[PDB]
Amino acid sequence: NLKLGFLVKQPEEPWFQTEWKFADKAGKDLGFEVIKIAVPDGEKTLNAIDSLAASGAKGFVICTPDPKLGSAIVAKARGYDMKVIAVDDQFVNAKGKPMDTVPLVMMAATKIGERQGQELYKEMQKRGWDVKESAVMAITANELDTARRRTTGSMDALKAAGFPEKQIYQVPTKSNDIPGAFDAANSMLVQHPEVKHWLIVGMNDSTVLGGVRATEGQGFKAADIIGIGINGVDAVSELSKAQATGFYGSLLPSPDVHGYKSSEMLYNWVAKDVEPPKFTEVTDVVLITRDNFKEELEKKGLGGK
Ligand SMILES: C[C@H]1O[C@H](O)[C@H](O)[C@@H](O)[C@H]1O
Repeated sequence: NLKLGFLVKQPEEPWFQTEWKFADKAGKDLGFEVIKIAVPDGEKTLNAIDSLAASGAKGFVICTPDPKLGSAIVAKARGYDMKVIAVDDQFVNAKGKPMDTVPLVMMAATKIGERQGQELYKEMQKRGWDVKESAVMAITANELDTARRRTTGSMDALKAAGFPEKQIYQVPTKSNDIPGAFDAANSMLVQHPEVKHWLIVGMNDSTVLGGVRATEGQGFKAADIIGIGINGVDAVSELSKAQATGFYGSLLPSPDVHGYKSSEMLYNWVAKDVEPPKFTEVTDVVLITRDNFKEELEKKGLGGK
């Protein structure tokens, strides 16, 4: 044999490499081979399905590079008698409305974004920054629902703790990566010279990291910057550095659970026509910082660091 695909939009992120590793484990346990394909754009996405069909795969797990390709992915898979489960990014129709009929495995995005804002606030308090010279830089990808629900949950948590609404600045990024976030943050930074300390809000580690690299390029030292990412496994190189930076820590969800559990449920669907729940929300989360990242990853089975 049974072949299943595991398609991810960004193979460069440790987040997806970890889903790939745990899907392989599910394969070993249940007796199936996992075909690992990178689908960074819509065209590679449709061509990879064709490719899956030529290898005899019976279904695939996918994290789409664009939620709007949902209809087409479903259409091509139905054509090849393949089942599909989405992992992390939900499929939406042309109008941006959720395609509720494709089983989805994903993190509790709002809750994790809210924890990000609660932890930003906490560290800010511990540093004693004066709120009057502080501000939040929120790097958003609003067209991606999962991303939007994390950055909105984070801004909402900050506003709820008392961070002044008018000191929250949003800036859209063109790409969910360091270069995109960098660009975005750099453009906001020169517009606010009055700010002496920044909170950086981003849906994932790469976005917060681009934001931190920009603050360093504008003269901010690490004590005046607080950024907390989301993914965990993606921030290990940052947290491993000799010196501390404005990247304080990351919220470690469960990519191991997403890789193994979406592969297992696919397998059960394809091999026993056992229908997966439509929605699996994983609430797992732990704050990893320079002080505990090695222990927390080893405790989750993601050894090395
Ligand atoms: C949970 C995942 O959500 C999206 O797909 C992000 O782009 C990934 O980096 C990861 O944070």
